[PDB]
Parts: sequence; structure tokens; C-alpha cells
Amino acid sequence: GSYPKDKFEKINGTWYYFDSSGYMLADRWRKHTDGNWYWFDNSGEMATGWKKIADKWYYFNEEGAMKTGWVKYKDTWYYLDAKEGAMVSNAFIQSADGTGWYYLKPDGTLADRPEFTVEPDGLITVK
Amino acid sequence: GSYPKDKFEKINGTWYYFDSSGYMLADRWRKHTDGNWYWFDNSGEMATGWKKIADKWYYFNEEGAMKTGWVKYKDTWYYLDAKEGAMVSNAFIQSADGTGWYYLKPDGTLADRPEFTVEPDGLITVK
Ligand SMILES: CCCCCCCCCC[N+](C)(C)[O-]
Ligand SMILES: CCCCCCCCCC[N+](C)(C)[O-]
Ligand SMILES: C[N+](C)(C)CCO
Ligand SMILES: C[N+](C)(C)CCO
Ligand SMILES: C[N+](C)(C)CCO
Ligand SMILES: C[N+](C)(C)CCO
Ligand SMILES: C[N+](C)(C)CCO
Repeated sequence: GSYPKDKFEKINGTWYYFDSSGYMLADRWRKHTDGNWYWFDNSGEMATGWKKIADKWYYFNEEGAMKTGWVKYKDTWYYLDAKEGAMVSNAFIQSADGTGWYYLKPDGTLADRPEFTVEPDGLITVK
Repeated sequence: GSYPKDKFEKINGTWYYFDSSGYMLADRWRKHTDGNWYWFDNSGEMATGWKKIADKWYYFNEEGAMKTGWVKYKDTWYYLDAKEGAMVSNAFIQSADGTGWYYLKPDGTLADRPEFTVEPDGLITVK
């Protein structure tokens, strides 16, 4: 009624989330009742789009839900850890059919045309 | 001690282990006070070298201690998971100097001469 508690609330046209004492969360994560994780920056505003928390990138949809799995941002694929959420970079992510792998460049972007180089001991270098 | 209670035992040549309850260990793992993981087959014999436990491969030093990381067996390189100790297969383990990767074949052997096929979308197939 007069004391928002553990809930979302759109104040002044901005989404915030109040703890059990009526304070807005700030620089904190909150797993909502819908199953999604949400993040609120220093001003307490619900994160939308890309945000870098504790030196790891995460992608939230327009509704504020942190996404996981493959997503396409500006027509270029990315991969967010299926469990933790963070953007995977410089890694090979197994395809769904388990047939192959996809390589995400050092900057998280997918390599549609990866170039490999092999050294006599087998060390594979990608580019 | 009038009866062995939880400890090793070098019965002439071979080592064995009895639980606190007195009984001997067989077909059971045991993380000791040395941090090292140990295993004893159905005849309580302390594993040494290579062993296929529950359909997975592991390697212990000449002292029953389970080791992890790269290990060689007859001109062939294998990688042992640093957490489970199990043999990794059809996986890319990153080099220690971060410059590149080593691909292990499904059969668990290192691919020193890997061959790659990059599909239109960027899918990568390894041989
Ligand atoms: C419901 C909030 C409980 C706070 C603990 C948040 C721990 C960080 C884990 C969240 N996450 C995996 C998405 O990064
Ligand atoms: C009793 C209310 C049940 C809570 C459901 C609240 C709707 C989800 C919040 C929408 N959102 C902040 C994510 O945009
Ligand atoms: C580097 N990122 C792609 C994560 C930021 C886009 O604004
Ligand atoms: C796979 N190798 C054994 C060649 C690399 C460890 O140095
Ligand atoms: C042979 N032992 C395993 C008992 C010695 C290792 O410290
Ligand atoms: C397979 N082990 C039990 C040895 C690993 C536990 O982390
Ligand atoms: C699996 N993906 C759809 C992300 C790759 C095709 O570009």
C-alpha cells in the first residue's frame, strides 16, 4: 500500500525494485519470481541492453530480463553463458546438434569465417 | 592398534585402505589428507597408472595419487580434467600461455594434426 516491499515498481517512468524495507536496489542483482535475473545500476534503474558488471558483460532484453544463450545484437551473434549469463569471449561453443563448434572472438563476436593455424605439437591458434 | 581403523597399509608390495569402520575399501574413491584423490578396485588394490572407472579414464602416479593436466601414454597425449580427473574428449583445452588451443579427439587422443571445415554460418568441424 504505502510501503513497497520486495517488488518491482515503475516510479517517475523508471523501473526500480524495492527490498523488504522499501529501499531501491542499487548495484545489486535480483532474481525475480518469473525466473529471470535483473540488475539495477547505481541509480537503482533496472538494466536494459548491454551492461558490464564486475568486469563481465551481460545482455538484458527490453523487459529487463538477463538473457542467456545465443543472441543477436546489431546483426552479429554473441553467446551468453547458459547458466551464469556472462558474455563468452575467445571460446568454442558447441553447436546444438553436437556436430561442430562456434568460435567467439576475443571481443565476444562470432567468427563466421575463422582462420586456423596449427603448430607441430598441435597448438591450434585462431583468428 | 589391535585392528586397522581408517588408514593405508603396504601389505608386501601393494597398498590398501580400510575405512574408519574397519572394513577395506573396494570400488571406492577417497580424497586423502594430501588433497589427492585415490581409488581402489574391487580387490582393494590401490590404483596406479591408468584406470577405467565407471566408463571414464583416470591416471594415478606411481604412488596411487590421481594426477590431472596433460599426460602421455605411448607417443600419445591426453588431457585429464583438473577437477574430475577424468579424461577429456572432443574438447578444446586452452594452452597454458593463452595463445591457443589443443583439440582432443572423441577417443580422447590429442589431435596434433587437426583438420577444420568452416561452414557458411561459421560452424566449425574438427577431425
Ligand atoms: C536474488 C538476488 C540474490 C543476490 C545474489 C546475486 C548473486 C549473483 C548471481 C547472479 N548472476 C548469475 C545472474 O550473475
Ligand atoms: C503480484 C504481482 C506478481 C509480480 C509480477 C510483476 C510483473 C513482472 C515485472 C515486469 N518488469 C519489471 C520485469 O518489467
Ligand atoms: C562490447 N559490447 C558489444 C558488449 C558493447 C556494445 O555496446
Ligand atoms: C599438449 N602438450 C603436451 C603438447 C602441451 C603441454 O605443454
Ligand atoms: C605410497 N604412498 C601413497 C603411501 C605415499 C605418497 O606420499
Ligand atoms: C571423480 N572424482 C570423485 C575423483 C572428482 C571429484 O571432484
Ligand atoms: C547458431 N547460430 C544461429 C547462432 C549461428 C548461425 O550464425
